[PDB]
Amino acid sequence: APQQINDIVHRTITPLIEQQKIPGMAVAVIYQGKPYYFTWGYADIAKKQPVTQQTLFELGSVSKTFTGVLGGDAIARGEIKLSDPTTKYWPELTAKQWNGITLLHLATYTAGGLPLQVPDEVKSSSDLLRFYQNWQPAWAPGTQRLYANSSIGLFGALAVKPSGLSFEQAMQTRVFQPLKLNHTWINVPPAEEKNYAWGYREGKAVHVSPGALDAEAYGVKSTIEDMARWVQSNLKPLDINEKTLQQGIQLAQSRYWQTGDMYQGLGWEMLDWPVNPDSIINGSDNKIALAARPVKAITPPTPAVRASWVHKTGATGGFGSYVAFIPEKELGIVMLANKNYPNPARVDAAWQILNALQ
Repeated sequence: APQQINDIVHRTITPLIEQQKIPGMAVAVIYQGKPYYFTWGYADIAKKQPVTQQTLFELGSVSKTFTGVLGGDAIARGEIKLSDPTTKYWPELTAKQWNGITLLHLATYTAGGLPLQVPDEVKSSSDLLRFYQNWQPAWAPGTQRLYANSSIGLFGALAVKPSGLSFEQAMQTRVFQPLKLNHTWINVPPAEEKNYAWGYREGKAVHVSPGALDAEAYGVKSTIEDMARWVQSNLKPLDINEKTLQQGIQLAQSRYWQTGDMYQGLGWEMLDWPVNPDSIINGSDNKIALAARPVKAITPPTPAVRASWVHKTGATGGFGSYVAFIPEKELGIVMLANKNYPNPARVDAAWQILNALQ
């Protein structure tokens, strides 16, 4: 642990924890490709369990990065194409508003106004069909971006259909296992419960509740070690031996749409490096991140740019996570916390750390 990294991380994260009253936090910095780990505070306040490198945190929407890469892997396998109509994989989806809505639109939140959340009322699979059949777009496909669990969540479910695997089985066998993410889970097994941190929301210990398309949109739990390895794999996909997964990673960092200075990937979001920190910091606030914005199609998509800030924020009711990396500098960070605290604080801290190391 070079003193520079120690000092930079501690000087930034200590005040963040104090200001945001975060109960527990783990941070990994990837510097010249190698990970360095830092932990603070409590996984479980009541039982006095500390955060360790083995603590599992809810990733919330950082999960979308795994879904985007798994979709990418399915494209690379020749199982799906992003240009395919959604109805090719869900023939029961016969309502006319779906004409012209492709898997690309689903993956990138550009289908025309699919809502942020699947309604809590949608419990059964027939409920889910009804919901999509009845949904009315506000906009033509590929014209506006509206960040949405119901959009990429459906992409993930459809993407694994030709494999015949459940979403969880496909994720395990095709992404987690080959990458040796052996402490990353969609459903935490009983053996790992001792490591599963509680999230804290208004002082109450909470875990994410089951919901439709949860696995696909926000349901991954992982350790800081596995998340560092996830960043390493995304920094350098060519080191990955499994050909379709290497390609999948590359596809997820391709640039499909532009809004303002951000580019939409599959799960990942990207900006040119060097970035303007106000732009990524203010841009991460849900006031902008969850807003409806016109998009410019990137025709054809630009392949993964190495000089990019690639990142994703994610939260559940009790957790707040952030991952960011810059391929061309072999530099990244993962910040996992068991409080959902404001995005701009996460991105500010990440930028202060990476900027100092870059």
